[PDB]
Amino acid sequence: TNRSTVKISNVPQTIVADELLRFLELHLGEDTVFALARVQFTTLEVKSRAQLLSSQSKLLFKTHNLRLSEAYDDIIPRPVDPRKRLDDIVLTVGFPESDEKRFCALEKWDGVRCWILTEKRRVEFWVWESGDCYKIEVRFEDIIETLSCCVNGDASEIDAFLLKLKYGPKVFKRVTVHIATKFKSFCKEDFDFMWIRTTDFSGSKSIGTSTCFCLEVHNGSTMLDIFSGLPYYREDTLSLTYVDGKTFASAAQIVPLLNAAILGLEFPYEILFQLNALVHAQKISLFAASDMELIKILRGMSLETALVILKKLHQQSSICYDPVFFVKTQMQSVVKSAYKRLTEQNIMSCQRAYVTPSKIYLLGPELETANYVVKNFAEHVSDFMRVTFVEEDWSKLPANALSVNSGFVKPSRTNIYNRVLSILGEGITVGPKRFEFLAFSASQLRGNSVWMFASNEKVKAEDIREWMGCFRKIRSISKCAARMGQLFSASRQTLIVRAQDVEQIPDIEVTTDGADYCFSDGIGKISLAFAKQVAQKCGLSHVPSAFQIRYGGYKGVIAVDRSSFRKLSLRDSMLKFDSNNRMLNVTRWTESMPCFLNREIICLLSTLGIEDAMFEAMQAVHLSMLGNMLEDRDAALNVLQKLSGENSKNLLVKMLLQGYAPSSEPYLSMMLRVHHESQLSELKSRCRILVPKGRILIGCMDEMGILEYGQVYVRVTLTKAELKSRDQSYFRKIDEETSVVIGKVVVTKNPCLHPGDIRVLDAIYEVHFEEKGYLDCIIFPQKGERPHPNECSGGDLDGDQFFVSWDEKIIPSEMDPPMDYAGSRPRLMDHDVTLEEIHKFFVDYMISDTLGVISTAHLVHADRDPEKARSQKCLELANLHSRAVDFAKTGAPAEMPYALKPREFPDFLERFEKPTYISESVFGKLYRAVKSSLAQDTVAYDVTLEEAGFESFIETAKAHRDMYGEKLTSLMIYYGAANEEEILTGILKTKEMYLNRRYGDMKDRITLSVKDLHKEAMGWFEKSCEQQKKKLASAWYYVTYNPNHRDEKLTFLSFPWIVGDVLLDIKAENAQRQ
Ligand SMILES: [Mg+2]
Repeated sequence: TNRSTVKISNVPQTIVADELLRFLELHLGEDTVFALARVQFTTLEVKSRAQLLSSQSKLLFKTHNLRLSEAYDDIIPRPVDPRKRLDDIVLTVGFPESDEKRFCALEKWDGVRCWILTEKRRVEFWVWESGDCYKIEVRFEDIIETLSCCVNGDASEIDAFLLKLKYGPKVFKRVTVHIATKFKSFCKEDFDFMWIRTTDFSGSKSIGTSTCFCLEVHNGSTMLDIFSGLPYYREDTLSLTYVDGKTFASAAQIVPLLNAAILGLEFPYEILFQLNALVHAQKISLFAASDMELIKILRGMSLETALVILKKLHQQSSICYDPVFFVKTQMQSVVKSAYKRLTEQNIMSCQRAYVTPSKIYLLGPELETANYVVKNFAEHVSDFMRVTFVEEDWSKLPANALSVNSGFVKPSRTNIYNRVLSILGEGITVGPKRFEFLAFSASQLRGNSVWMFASNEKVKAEDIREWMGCFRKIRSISKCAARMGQLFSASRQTLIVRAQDVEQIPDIEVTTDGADYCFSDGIGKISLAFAKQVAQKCGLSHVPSAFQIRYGGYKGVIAVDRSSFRKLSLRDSMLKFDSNNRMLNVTRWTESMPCFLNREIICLLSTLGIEDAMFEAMQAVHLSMLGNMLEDRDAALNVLQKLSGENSKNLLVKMLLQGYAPSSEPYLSMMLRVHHESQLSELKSRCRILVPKGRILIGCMDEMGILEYGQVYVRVTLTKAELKSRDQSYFRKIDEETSVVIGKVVVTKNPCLHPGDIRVLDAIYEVHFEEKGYLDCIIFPQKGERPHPNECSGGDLDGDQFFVSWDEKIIPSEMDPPMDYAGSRPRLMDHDVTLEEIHKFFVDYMISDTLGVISTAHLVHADRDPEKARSQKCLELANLHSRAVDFAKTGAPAEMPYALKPREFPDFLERFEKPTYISESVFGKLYRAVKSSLAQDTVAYDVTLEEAGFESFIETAKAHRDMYGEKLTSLMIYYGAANEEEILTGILKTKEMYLNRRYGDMKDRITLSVKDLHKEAMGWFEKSCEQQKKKLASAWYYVTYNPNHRDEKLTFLSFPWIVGDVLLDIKAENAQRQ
């Protein structure tokens, strides 16, 4: 259980490893030590002797006794069991070749060293091909099936062991250190060198192509090993014969899992995009689809039937070894909106890919939200391809994989980085279509994902870059990335603006304290008429006070000024790039966003001097709200409406506002329980402890010079809770639904890492409120020593959302001096920017450590210091986070030093695979309070007679369930695993990747949204419309099918919910008569 490694107690600084072994000779057996305050022994049997002798205190060195402390991690991972460290055995890789018994031996390796580590979920194979020792770490979770095979004749039936893998292994390499090996405080088996993640070492590239591992164990008496530790072991044995897999060798490092060029004119959009996807998903083996018989059969029939049958094949769980038989069964005995829907529903049928470190995993055409480039190029939607780089497990690609990071002396990019660069340059070659790099978005860059486009005959892969307005005369990499990503972020197209309508005004600057500072970085002003026009254009009945635009090549948030008459009044400080597209791209406007704390904000507030036990009251209110949602109607407009982003448009809001209790309708109860679990998990992970007073407002300013330094104007549309109890010491009446904050206000940005970004400004009143009309927006001052948005980390008014809360409970008494926040030098290079440069920028971001790890390092280092956030390590982490944020402007990757690495994590963070310590120091009580809170009927008549009491008896709901309920079941079988019949962006219990949740939920959300819309489209098509005999009849039929016939083989509970708006409206109308 200790892996033969025991941590030592306090030791003298002049401890000698060599003398320790000689002393250990007089203390234990001969050569019983494996590595050398931690000491690792050769066997676990002598550990008990060592542990017992430690209590006797016999060992001593230089008048300082040494004790065996609690068990820690092994110095070098070797399995305690001698028989678990198999040595000098043979490994083969391939696929079962359509028969479960013919292993396609892609490559044979002899001398493989197998280490079946049991305490840690990992299986290690060491391959010494050529002169490099390349480790193969299978990992327990990867294994989908382990089998005892019979490679030889019937004698010695258990002669080989076969491991069916799904995600593929992690391949490493050994590099010389050329440094001293002792360093006082020491292995004995020459375990030098380090593991750098590397692409497949096989020339034929078998490891990528292969989906199974067969181990040729010398003896069959290894039943003790290869057991329930190795997942999915069935006692049934199978006789395995080897074949020749030389026809599957591929020398192209790109896409090492695709077929060959043995196809005449087969359509790739319906076969190659599906057959290869099936191979990657392991529904059919590579030979099962590369055989000429299946290819010819698939070419035989039309593309629609082929796509349907291949989708049905993908719906299967286990491997379909003989797809020819399946296709014959579903074709001979077949029993037998639009592609250009981007302009109508903005949903893409993207051919997303997952380029792992040593493989390719296409996920077929999955429906997702569209974007501007494909919105225009919808004629060639099948040609686009979203390529995401992952880590052989669909998780975030570690910075250790793409770079050595930390004694290294100089960062040397690993072979995975070169593979990423080559696969970006040469491109993905899926048959006839060869996908080339086009561009990426900012969030797309965060997602480790790239957009690729193939050189089509009508449109070339280079012409799209010409159309998008990038890579023509761009001088810096940062502005090239900004231009590439500006038109990819989700934005809606407003009205077109005249070129002469925009009227530039001088940028407001102060230039004090040495560093140059600009007050209005991205603050423009709209005329009232144009503001109204863009209000209808966006879809708002009122006039928002500020709009975050992307009009032209200039990005920023532009307010509404009733005094000015200029149409747009563009700013010169908005300098991003130059473009001729004079169309406003409004992304977000000013909402009264309900406020919610983050862990970094809590840490900074506690550091500044806010009582730690004072946040616990706000979380107590939060958990009182959360615990009374499955039993009380108070959740109707308190949890779903406020804590979750659901607005009044949600069906649950309708059916709770005027409907029954949370425990009445089983569908309502299940949805509210889903929300309960989601909110509890969020609060436990991300301490979104809602502050009732205060909001996250969009940073703006008033161009009229009244507001002074330390003064802010904040107007908020009061919530219902604040409307019921208004007129406090912090609010001042302005209208029936609005009030201006008068008390102290604390302001910080969303990251809020460095202690001092917390600026407790003064909220004041201006007589010119009717002159300006600023609403739901934080008005920063125009004059002063330093711009207030610059104080909040390195923020600026480019559309930033600034934290505000008026509670004296959490307001600091004092400020800490903020950082300089020096601007990023553009560094306009003469060499222009090429595709290779932006590819290098992408790979450099791959190397750069993400903001999440820096934030969690700051949090972990902030709980064990006399000063919570003012610690020196916290300051270095804050500066490094500033550098990482500025990386989008300066091509300098952010590598976190190993000194700031979190060696052990608190219990608030569920980092189970790491040392864990209780965090009773600083806001650690929040996690355990959340844990304590967490660890504490026929309705057919009501659904039908109270809303559609007329006897419909349409009975079309049975047919709908036969096609829409079956569709929901198929959609759930595609990705879901639980009984969530109406997921609606619900968090599935299974988390294969995690680390991707938004992308993973989007696949479930978009499919559920489309299916409900498809059911609504099916419902509308089946509806004959007055809609009394059609809509009410359909609602009543759905209610009868779901609620009255729940015992039937449907188990939907949500088919009436798709049309639930009509049912709820009818119930509300008929509440008078009942
Ligand atoms: Mg910004």
